[PDB]
Amino acid sequence: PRTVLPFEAMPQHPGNRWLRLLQIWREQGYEHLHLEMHQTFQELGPIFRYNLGGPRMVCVMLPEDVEKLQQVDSLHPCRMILEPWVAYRQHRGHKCGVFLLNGPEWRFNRLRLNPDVLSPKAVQRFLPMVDAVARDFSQALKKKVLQNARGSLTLDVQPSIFHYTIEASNLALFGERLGLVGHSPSSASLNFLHALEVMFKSTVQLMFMPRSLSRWISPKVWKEHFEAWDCIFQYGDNCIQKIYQELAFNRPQHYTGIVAELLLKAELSLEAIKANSMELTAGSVDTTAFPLLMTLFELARNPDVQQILRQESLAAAASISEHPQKATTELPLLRAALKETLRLYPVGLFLERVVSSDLVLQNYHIPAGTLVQVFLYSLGRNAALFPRPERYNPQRWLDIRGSGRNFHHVPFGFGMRQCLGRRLAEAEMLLLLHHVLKHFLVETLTQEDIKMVYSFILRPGTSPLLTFRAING
Amino acid sequence: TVLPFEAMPQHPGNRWLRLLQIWREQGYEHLHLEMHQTFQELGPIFRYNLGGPRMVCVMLPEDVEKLQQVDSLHPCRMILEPWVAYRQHRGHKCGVFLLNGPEWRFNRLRLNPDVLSPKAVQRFLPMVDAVARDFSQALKKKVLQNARGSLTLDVQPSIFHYTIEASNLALFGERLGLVGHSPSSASLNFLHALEVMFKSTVQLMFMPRSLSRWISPKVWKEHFEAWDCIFQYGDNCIQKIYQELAFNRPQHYTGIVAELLLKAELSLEAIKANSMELTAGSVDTTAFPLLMTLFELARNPDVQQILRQESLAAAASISEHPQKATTELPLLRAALKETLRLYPVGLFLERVVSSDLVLQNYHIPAGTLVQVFLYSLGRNAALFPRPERYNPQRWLDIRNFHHVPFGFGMRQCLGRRLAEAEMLLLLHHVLKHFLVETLTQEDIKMVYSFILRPGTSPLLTFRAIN
Amino acid sequence: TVLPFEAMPQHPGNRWLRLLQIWREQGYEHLHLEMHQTFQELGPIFRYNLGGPRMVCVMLPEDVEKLQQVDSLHPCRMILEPWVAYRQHRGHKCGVFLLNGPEWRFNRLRLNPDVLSPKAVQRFLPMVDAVARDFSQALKKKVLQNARGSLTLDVQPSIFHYTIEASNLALFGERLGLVGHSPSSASLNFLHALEVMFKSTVQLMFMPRSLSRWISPKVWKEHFEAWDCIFQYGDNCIQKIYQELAFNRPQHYTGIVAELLLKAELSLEAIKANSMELTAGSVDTTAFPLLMTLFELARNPDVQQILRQESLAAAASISEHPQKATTELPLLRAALKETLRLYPVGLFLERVVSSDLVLQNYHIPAGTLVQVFLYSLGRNAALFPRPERYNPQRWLDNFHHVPFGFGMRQCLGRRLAEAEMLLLLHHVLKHFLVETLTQEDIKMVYSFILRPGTSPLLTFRAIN
Ligand code: HEC
Ligand code: HEC
Ligand code: HEC
Ligand SMILES: Cn1cc(C(=O)N2CC(Oc3cncc(N4C(=O)c5ccc(Cl)cc5C4(C)C)c3)C2)cn1
Ligand SMILES: Cn1cc(C(=O)N2CC(Oc3cncc(N4C(=O)c5ccc(Cl)cc5C4(C)C)c3)C2)cn1
Ligand SMILES: Cn1cc(C(=O)N2CC(Oc3cncc(N4C(=O)c5ccc(Cl)cc5C4(C)C)c3)C2)cn1
Repeated sequence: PRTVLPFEAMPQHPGNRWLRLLQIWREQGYEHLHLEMHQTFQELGPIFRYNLGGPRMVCVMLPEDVEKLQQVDSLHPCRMILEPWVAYRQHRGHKCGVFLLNGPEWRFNRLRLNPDVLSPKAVQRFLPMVDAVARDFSQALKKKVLQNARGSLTLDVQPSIFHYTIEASNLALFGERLGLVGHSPSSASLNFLHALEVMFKSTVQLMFMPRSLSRWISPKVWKEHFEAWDCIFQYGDNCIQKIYQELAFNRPQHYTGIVAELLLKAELSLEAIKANSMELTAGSVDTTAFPLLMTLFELARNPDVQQILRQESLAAAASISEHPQKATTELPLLRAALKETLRLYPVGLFLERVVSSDLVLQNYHIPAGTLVQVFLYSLGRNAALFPRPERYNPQRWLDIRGSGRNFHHVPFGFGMRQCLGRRLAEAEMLLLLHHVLKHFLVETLTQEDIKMVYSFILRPGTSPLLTFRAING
Repeated sequence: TVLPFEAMPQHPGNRWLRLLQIWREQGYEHLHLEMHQTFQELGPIFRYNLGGPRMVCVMLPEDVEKLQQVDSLHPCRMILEPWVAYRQHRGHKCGVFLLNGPEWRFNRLRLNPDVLSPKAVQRFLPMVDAVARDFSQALKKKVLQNARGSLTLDVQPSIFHYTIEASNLALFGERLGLVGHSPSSASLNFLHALEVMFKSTVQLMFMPRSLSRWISPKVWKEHFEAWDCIFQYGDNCIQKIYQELAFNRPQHYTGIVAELLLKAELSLEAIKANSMELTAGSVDTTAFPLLMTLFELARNPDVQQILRQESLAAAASISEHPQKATTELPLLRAALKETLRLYPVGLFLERVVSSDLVLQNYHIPAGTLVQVFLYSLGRNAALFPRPERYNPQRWLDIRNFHHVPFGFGMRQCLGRRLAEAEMLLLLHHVLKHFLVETLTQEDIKMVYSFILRPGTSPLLTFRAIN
Repeated sequence: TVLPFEAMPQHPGNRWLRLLQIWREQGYEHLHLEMHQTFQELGPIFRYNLGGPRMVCVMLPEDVEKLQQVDSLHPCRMILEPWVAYRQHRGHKCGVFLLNGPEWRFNRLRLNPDVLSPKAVQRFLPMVDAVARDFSQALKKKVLQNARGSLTLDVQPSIFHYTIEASNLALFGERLGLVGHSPSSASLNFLHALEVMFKSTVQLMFMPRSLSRWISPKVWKEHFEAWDCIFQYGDNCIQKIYQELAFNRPQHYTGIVAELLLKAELSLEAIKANSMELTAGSVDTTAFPLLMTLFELARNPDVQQILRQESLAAAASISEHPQKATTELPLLRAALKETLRLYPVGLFLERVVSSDLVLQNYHIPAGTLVQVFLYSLGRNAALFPRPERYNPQRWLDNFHHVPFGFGMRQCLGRRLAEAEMLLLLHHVLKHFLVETLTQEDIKMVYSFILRPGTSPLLTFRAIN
């Protein structure tokens, strides 16, 4: 006859919003947030409350509490809206994308976005496009590799992977090749990458304090943040202005990208398409690129795992060449290697929901209005949910059909508000890795675990030196 | 009966208020719209208060006819003091634009056979054609890599690198590798140097050296630093061809400047001066009406398709004989006449008249500067029916002096024929492979910065024809 | 009757006036002309007032022959204090140039078989040849696009990117893609780092650590920042090959450094140190006499055509077997000897003598620094008739040719530099005529190495 306890009975985080914000001002970031939160779960248990003074905040981990959170997902799930991002759009007179929307406005936008961005039918249309970029990546790498006497190229792949994600995402969204794969990076691509870096750095700085504090504590950080958005929006509008003009004179019969479908359907206003198209263009660069580099590293660290994946990719090489759409079903262990990477290195770190109805999490009453934050780092590294958590084991995802481990894999979220660019990111990662495995051996002397850094998204601190050795002629 | 010079409507402006506005705004970007409004208010003729020197402003072709008859064996122009100041300073000879009297005529008569003449045009036409061919080829390559089989972009950077490439090949017989590749540091710094020099020319153009030396001392340094980059690029070209020709005198045609150096009718210093005037002079002037033709064809698809049909039928004869492009493409030649009617890069035709004359029944004395305004002339509804209508056919239906964007007589633009060939051939190869399109259906705001240039470059879609 | 050390003519200038001009002018650009004048006015031998330490300046090959006879098992060099200072600071081992005694001999004998030896030269010769072939091929492409079938340019940037490419391929078996393409940020920053290091070497060289600490404190930072860039580029090179070889030991030849790492006769730290000396050392040194050969051939068309006829006849055998380039081209090898006679990159040969010796009938005691001046030596009218004449034939008609030094301590990159020069020149002569109106001698500038002040405008005219 176990009694449900009140919200206040919950272990409280030893910290405070004030020390945190002064420290964030001093250090100009919160690079150690994941290790601070991870330690607190190791000390306080699977559930703890954060003292935001007035607002209630619950920190959870464990699929257990994710299932219950999905149960309370209303027809309009809520998320703690990102004030500095909203501040920019309100300033320059822009509409908000799905991520920065809540309530009916979010649902209207999402339902018109899902069929052309997330849906399986859409994935079958852009899969061959993404495949062509992935094919061009390995073929350019092969060209560089064969010019060296040892038939291998040792390098920092990070710059190439970013220019791959920019190229593949541009082709999938707009049906336009930027010429960044296999060539020198452009001023446009480098300034965009840098603008995204500055935007996230300044997001972390203006994030954990009210506009009443950040207006005088960090006035320079606001200008810095808005200048970063000015560059992000310059690049993004250039994209949309090109496709909008092209489609105005000729409505193509064939598939020419995601955004072409949205503009042709005209279910959303030009302003709403512009807003959501901006979220997709900018959003697909830093997010897909970091777990891709981590998969390449983890495979260079685990040659045993790498060779299992290579054998799969080489056997299924023929069918995928004919129908690139087969890559989804034909490569289970490579799909599972991405699940393993997103467990160890979750680039999204948290799943947040301002809960709309009272609920019970870990025998504590969580009232309506509480912001429930699921910590994907602690959830993934938990030894009880994942045996030998530190082991890179893609096999742990194969025979879990009826293991009740449905909520073990949540790096893209859950329900209606789950990541829109989930399917596009997965396709970009699968296909790059498939074509790399077919032609090269990934190697490294850097066996040491990479220190992750929190800069809005969980990114590695250092990029390791990866050797790409040619297999065949 | 005959009205005095003073009886003329006078411009409401001031020789000082304009001088201070140029000081404050660092340019006179709206000069064309200011002059156009004044003709709409004061009539076809008005005088400008220069506070001593006489200045007349005209806009009629009957006055353009009166001005050519009073042109001497040595036509006179108001010499550009800041440009002359730089050449005096660094010890350079003056090119045909900055010369007057016998020195101009000696230089011009040795320049015309190799630069302007029809026989010269037949020699560099195949050279220019190769660059134009390489432009569309590179554009096609970029276009075909996109899913919609089209490339929407700001063409302005490409068109400038085309004019630099085509002009370099025509003058020096040297490919710079700017067409279909990434712009070089040399080309970008040259383009920028030209923009500054043009900007700083306007800033010192309307005030005497006596005022501009203490009012705008930084603008003089800025202007001379700009010329230092322009002359650095130009001399590099000259010292390459001069060394190449010193060891081997080629049998075949290897450019305009090669002919001038081989003939040796003009001193090395005179060739250097005029060669500088051709290299620098061909980059911006040709590029602006080319972009305007591309835009005007993207807003007039009806006109564009008429030109395309002409270019596609005459495609074969121009492929075997590029020199046939001149006679085989009349409508496309007339479309350029139409770009220059509405968008005159030269804006004005100036002459310091040598003898008294009577323009619009007003006495214009000798020594009076006569300034023809090409913007207003081309926008006169009586001379050009529906003047704000891109109708290249209006140059075919003809039943004289209506087309003067390059000037008239002996002093007419020395680059007229090379510029025409560069425009005519780029457009021919673009029409054969692409459809030019734009949602920007609004007239571009033109900017005066010594030459009439567009303020904004529109977004042009180049759709592959098949 | 042998005279004492003190009886020798003394250099007129004091060490302090020289030290103050190096402070003021931020270099010693006229050193070669100052030393040349002193040999002209004093004789073939003169001592330098170091205010205690003994220093002898020689210019005759008869004296080189003698300086060699005392060399000993471990020849001693006047160690370059600012270079050693950087290594000691960042915790690096010293390369064979900055080493002395047994440590130098241990390093040298493990380096000679894979860097200097004839068997090694036969292994990297085809590699270097491929880069030289790519250079002329790229130049031909640019040349043929011009109406006069010629390209007039400043070759200096291309020659430097050739030496960087060829040396990288020979040492690491890696193509950087610098030949026939646009220069990279890595290559430009490296070139600039080497320039700043050689300039700040001269600035800190002629004064001790004590004076340079307060006279030129900014110059030390400048010098160490330059080395930081040189070492960044060099470690990137070695980190790549070390990782590649760790997973696969290649059966075929994949460069000089691959052999050193596979043999593992030297410690990783010693390989790192010597590999740094080879990577950085092969850029400026080889590039300056190469540009000087191209210039001297553009002013001597008569000599150029003699070399062209040789290169065109021997074109077939060198195409099949590139390793034949060494023996098949005697006049072209002699043209390099001729360029290094007039324009010696490494102006001096220095030795701190371990035993007493006699030079020009003067007693030179043990401990004495003996500096051979290669500029005056190669400009002596008695050893070389009509010395100003660029005549490679003189080398065909006994210590006369010593631009790489002598004995055990002679230039390690001597045979790699020769191969890089010979082959580039062979492929240029085959396809182009080198021409110039600049018929005036280039003013040389001492910047640790003897480099030209100005790069002339050279026309490369296609033959067919
Ligand atoms: C195409 C752009 C894009 C890419 C690529 C992308 N995302 Fe997202 N993601 C979104 C959008 C849009 C949302 C907003 C969800 C909403 O409110 O509808 C989102 C939301 C999320 C959320 C929170 C969802 C929730 O239920 O709270 C997570 C976690 C997430 N993304 C993780 C990722 C990860 C992991 C990757 C790749 C490694 C990724 N995303 C790549 C567009 C992107
Ligand atoms: C290759 C060089 C070059 C090009 C290209 C060039 N010009 Fe000229 N232009 C000149 C020179 C030189 C003069 C001076 C001629 C003289 O005094 O003998 C000149 C003079 C003029 C004049 C004054 C002529 C007069 O009679 O007063 C006008 C107007 C003119 N150019 C218009 C143009 C236009 C319009 C274009 C292109 C659409 C153009 N020019 C392109 C070299 C050039
Ligand atoms: C691959 C690198 C490399 C290149 C290229 C190179 N050197 Fe050397 N050089 C060295 C090294 C290493 C030493 C040190 C030799 C020692 O201490 O044993 C050296 C030493 C020398 C010495 C002193 C020899 C002595 O006995 O005193 C001279 C002289 C010299 N080099 C001249 C040259 C000249 C001239 C060139 C170019 C034309 C050149 N080097 C190119 C690596 C190089
Ligand atoms: C306490 N805290 C909350 C968060 C948080 O809300 N998120 C989601 C972040 O990761 C993400 C996952 N997917 C896409 C993203 N995006 C981007 O990277 C991006 C860039 C520019 C725009 Cl205009 C929109 C986006 C979106 C939002 C689309 C972020 C992690 C981080 N820390
Ligand atoms: C009240 N006012 C008079 C003018 C005027 O004199 N002109 C002529 C300007 O247009 C032009 C036409 N053709 C060639 C040109 N050139 C250039 O663009 C150019 C650039 C560098 C040099 Cl070193 C020489 C020239 C020349 C002069 C050759 C200009 C318009 C402008 N405003
Ligand atoms: C009174 N004085 C002595 C000298 C002197 O010792 N030398 C040798 C200099 O020329 C040379 C010949 N060969 C190779 C060289 N190198 C370089 O250029 C170089 C550059 C960077 C490094 Cl990390 C090592 C080297 C080495 C040392 C390899 C220099 C001239 C100069 N002035």
